Amino acid sequence: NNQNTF
Amino acid sequence: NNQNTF
Amino acid sequence: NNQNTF
Amino acid sequence: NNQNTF
Amino acid sequence: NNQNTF
Amino acid sequence: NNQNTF
Repeated sequence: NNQNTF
Repeated sequence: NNQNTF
Repeated sequence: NNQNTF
Repeated sequence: NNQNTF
Repeated sequence: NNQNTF
Repeated sequence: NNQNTF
């Protein structure tokens, strides 16, 4: 489970 | 920006 | 920016 | 910026 | 479980 | 469980 937000 | 994972 | 993971 | 992980 | 936010 | 925020 990997989450990125700019 | 909203992210959910189970 | 909100991130949740179980 | 809010991050939660179980 | 990996979370990044800018 | 790894969390980074700028």
